Amino acid sequence: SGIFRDVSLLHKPTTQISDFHVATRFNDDFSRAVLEAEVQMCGELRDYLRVTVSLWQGETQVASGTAPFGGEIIDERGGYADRVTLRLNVENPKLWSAEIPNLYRAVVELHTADGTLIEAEACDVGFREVRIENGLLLLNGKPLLIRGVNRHEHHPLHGQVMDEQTMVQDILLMKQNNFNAVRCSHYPNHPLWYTLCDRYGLYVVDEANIETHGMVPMNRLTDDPRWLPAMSERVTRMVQRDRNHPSVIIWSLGNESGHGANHDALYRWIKSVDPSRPVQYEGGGADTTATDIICPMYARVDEDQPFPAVPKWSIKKWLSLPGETRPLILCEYAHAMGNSLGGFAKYWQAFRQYPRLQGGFVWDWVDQSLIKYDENGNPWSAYGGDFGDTPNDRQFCMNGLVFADRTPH
Amino acid sequence: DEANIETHGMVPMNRLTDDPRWLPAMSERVTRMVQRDRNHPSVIIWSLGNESGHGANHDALYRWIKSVDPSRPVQYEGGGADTTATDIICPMYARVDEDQPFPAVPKWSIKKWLSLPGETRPLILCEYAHAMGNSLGGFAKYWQAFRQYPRLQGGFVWDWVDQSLIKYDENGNPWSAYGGDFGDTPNDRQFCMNGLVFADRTPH
Ligand SMILES: CC(C)S[C@@H]1O[C@H](CO)[C@H](O)[C@H](O)[C@H]1O
Ligand SMILES: [Mg+2]
Ligand SMILES: [Mg+2]
Ligand code: NA
Ligand code: NA
Ligand code: NA
Ligand code: NA
Repeated sequence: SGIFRDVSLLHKPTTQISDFHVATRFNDDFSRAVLEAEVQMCGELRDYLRVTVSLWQGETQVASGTAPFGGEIIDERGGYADRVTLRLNVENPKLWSAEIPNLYRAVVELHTADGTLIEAEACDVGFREVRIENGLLLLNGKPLLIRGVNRHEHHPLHGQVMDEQTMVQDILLMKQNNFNAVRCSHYPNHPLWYTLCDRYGLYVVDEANIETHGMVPMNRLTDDPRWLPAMSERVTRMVQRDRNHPSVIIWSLGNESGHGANHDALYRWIKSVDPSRPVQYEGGGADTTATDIICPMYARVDEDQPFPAVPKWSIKKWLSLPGETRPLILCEYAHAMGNSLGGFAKYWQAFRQYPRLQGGFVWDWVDQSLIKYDENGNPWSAYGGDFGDTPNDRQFCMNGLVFADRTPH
Repeated sequence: DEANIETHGMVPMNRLTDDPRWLPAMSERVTRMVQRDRNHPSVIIWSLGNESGHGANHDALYRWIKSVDPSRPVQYEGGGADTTATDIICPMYARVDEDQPFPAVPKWSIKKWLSLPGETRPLILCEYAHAMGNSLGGFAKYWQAFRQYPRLQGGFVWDWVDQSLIKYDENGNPWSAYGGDFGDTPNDRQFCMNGLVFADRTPH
């Protein structure tokens, strides 16, 4: 517990940009795109205000649009006089992918017609389309093969405080070891992570901070309307913060919280508000009405584990169950606890052979060991129970592909 | 129940079946079969024939039957085993786990076939486990898959009985003959004996 992420002060004008959404849509072959940016203001509207959204490629401005406030009519009472949407045509855009993380810069200016800037906001933009078609998760029209890993925010000295150096070290090691994607197990990450993933190129699953594993049954709270409010904020506020990052390609409703009606409602809320990314959720059997992707944890390649209610079918079999058509990407597989990863090649061989088996995210990146000191000042790696915590789950906290200090296993 | 239409030796295989001029002749082979056998409960599926590629004639005929007799699915393996003229994915000799990616007409592993993008039909091999001579190795691998996968609904082994013919020696003793033993040529030798049982019905 504690104040574990940054604290800042931000001084905005009273008439200000209060939110902005960037979307990119394409033609059939990706040779043309439209960048659409909805901008919202707070403060007093005045006829002289304008918003200009400019797109840059390096030091070169490639597109721009300017307009006064006042959105399209939306219903019988009119439109949002406090919003405006700018539409920029972009020819032959440089596409973003984990392989070639091409980025442009969008600058959003709140200014006056006669040229005075009130304030500006901005973001890096990656032109990419993510869609599921014919049962395949496609990026810029090509099917992905997710070489992913689950990554918790963990430091052996600092606990859950993340720093730039460490984040960078992790991405470099992931890329160095042929990973192309990461799942934010199991909560929104420090803001800087998204920026680094956008720039260095990794596909990200952004996941809401909701996990109720210890309830009995697991969906006790998630099926209760009384908890929909609290849950809703965990999902909505995550979307509101992270929706403009290109690295984020899939939203996740949380983890190990069974399957409750609250999941369904929240799944639908995201689909409505941001049609640009698939929504996944593993709870309740990995193939519920709240997920666009079959996303089991620890389902085996050839072997079925037919548990009641929530079976873990062999992944090859799952794909073809009567009426199923979704892509399958394991949210967690290959439990890297101690001397492990046995059978990893089995997964890969399957992923390569079956189009709809589009990979998975190993569990997990780094061991959650903590440093303790022996009377003599020499440090050693500690696990559950080592701080007098009890009950505890002993070494279950170390499941990484690398030791806490980033040395590889 | 299958129409007496097979044009395997044509080049390409659908040369005649894609030719409207052969539509009439093909049409009688399918329609007269349905008119004759449609009241038998044992018939559960109609087949448009065998190894005649995939031609427009097949499409027309597949529709004809669907129209006249909705009570039974229609299958046809030609042209890739999963064309628009078949309600059932019905490959011949597709393997359990191993793909055989022939151009145009691949034979995918049956487990993989079920789940190709957009695929949703059941899969029943029209022919599998070629029992020629000392054979049937790997039979159990099919069965294990059939039982594990709902949509893998089995198959028809190739085939029941050896097509050997009896000939008599100089001494008048009989003996089992195959391709080429009648002076026939060219011929395909022993390929005519692929059965689980001998021509006299003794089991292999
Ligand atoms: C030998 C292959 C090119 S054709 C193969 O020959 C078999 C021989 O018994 C059967 O006739 C099969 O139906 C046919 O596909
Ligand atoms: Mg314990
Ligand atoms: Mg010969
Ligand atoms: Na695949
Ligand atoms: Na763990
Ligand atoms: Na089956
Ligand atoms: Na034969």
